[PDB]
Amino acid sequence: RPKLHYPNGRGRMESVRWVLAAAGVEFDEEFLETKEQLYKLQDGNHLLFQQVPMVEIDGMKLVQTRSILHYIADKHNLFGKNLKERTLIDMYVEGTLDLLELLIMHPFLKPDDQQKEVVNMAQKAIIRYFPVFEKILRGHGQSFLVGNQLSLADVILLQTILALEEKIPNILSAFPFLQEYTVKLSNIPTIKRFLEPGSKKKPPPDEIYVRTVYNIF
Amino acid sequence: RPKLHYPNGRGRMESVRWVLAAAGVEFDEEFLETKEQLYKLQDGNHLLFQQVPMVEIDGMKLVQTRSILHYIADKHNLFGKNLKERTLIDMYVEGTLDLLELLIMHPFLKPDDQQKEVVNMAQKAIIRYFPVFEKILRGHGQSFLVGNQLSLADVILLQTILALEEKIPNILSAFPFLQEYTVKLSNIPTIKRFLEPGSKKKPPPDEIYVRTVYNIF
Ligand SMILES: N[C@@H](CCC(=O)N[C@@H](CSCc1ccccc1I)C(=O)NCC(=O)O)C(=O)O
Ligand SMILES: N[C@@H](CCC(=O)N[C@@H](CSCc1ccccc1I)C(=O)NCC(=O)O)C(=O)O
Repeated sequence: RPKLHYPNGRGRMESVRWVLAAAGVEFDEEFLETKEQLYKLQDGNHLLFQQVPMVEIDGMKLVQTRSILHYIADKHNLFGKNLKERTLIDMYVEGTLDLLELLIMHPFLKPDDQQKEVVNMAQKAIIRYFPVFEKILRGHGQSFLVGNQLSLADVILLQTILALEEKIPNILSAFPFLQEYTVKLSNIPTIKRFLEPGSKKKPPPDEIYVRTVYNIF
Repeated sequence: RPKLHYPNGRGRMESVRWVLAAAGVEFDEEFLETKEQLYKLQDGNHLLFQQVPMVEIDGMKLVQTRSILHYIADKHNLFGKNLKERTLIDMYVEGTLDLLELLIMHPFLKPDDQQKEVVNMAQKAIIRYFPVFEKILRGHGQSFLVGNQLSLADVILLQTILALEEKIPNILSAFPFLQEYTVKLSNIPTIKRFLEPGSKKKPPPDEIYVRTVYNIF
């Protein structure tokens, strides 16, 4: 059963929770609360590069969010069925992570800038990302971005869209395909559960998480 | 023959040049010089996400540096021989790209901060990265990080180390394994050529490149 090392909050680890959950995998979490716990982790050489996320799985201690995500995907049929697919999924995912980053950085912005930022996510989403996906979907009519099966691309996208909606609730207004897609995906049982109460899905970060992260790093 | 879209300079594209070169692949380049050329590129829908790098290869227009690198690696035996390997290479690479980023951002810093920054790269390299690799190498005695064959991890690492050395010439002083490794790698013929004159290898960015990039973005 995988073990997740990270502070108790979303940050960069959330994607990993999403994927694991979606793949139907149960896992554990070991929260960081202080510099010191981080040191111990570091000290025992558990963090290849001294950072988290780190996830212990299949006897390894993987680090680097993307690397971790690829591993899981590949262990769980979330990476396509061939190079072509794999290639698409990869790109989609990277592009998406670039959008998600805005959300990740958000809480650490200066309150003043926080607002300008939301506007920016809105614009990027609307203009740079949503349209690509909307068209993809519109173009093949399937419920998945790639290969008519769930992929890592769909989870990250789903994760991101929902996160955005938390700040800009109507962000999908003009993306009817994306709206439907979201809906369905969210009805996938593992996902449906993850979205339900008592999942390891984390809440949007608060003043505390923020404080804490600062305290550990 | 691949076609590289990017300004005429290193930026994020350099890794791609390195890999292609190393893999012995010849390619072309289409330089961006103005906002306008970027617009046209964008306008014709050639940039999946409206950004570069974009590389046209095997009939696709790939975007996202990492995604691009994985594609090439996978088309050229630079991604290991199995999941285990692939997994290592992946991590190494991501960690390395995190270091390289410092170099990428450098020129756009405020001159004052530029210096503090160099010191920082030095420290990170010394403390967080070099040691991992040095030990890996020291631990198996091979000339490659993984699988006793060239991998994407070795190229990125090589690229990075050399770039650092351009600013901190003795950065490898305490990494005798890394020094040797570097030397040998640099003697790989494709690499040896890339390093020689008349390669598509780019120079460290100047006031111009800097200016230009700003002008296009
Ligand atoms: N590229 C890596 C980077 C991971 C990383 O940056 N980890 C940091 C925390 S990022 C905190 C952060 C930073 C910027 C924005 C959001 C967030 I959350 C860490 O473990 N640092 C330990 C150390 O350096 O001692 C990844 O995606 O896994
Ligand atoms: N994660 C992507 C991002 C690529 C990217 O940021 N591309 C930018 C230039 S980065 C410029 C930059 C920015 C920060 C530091 C170094 C560098 I070079 C682009 O095409 N922008 C076009 C647009 O947005 O209109 C990658 O690695 O491919």
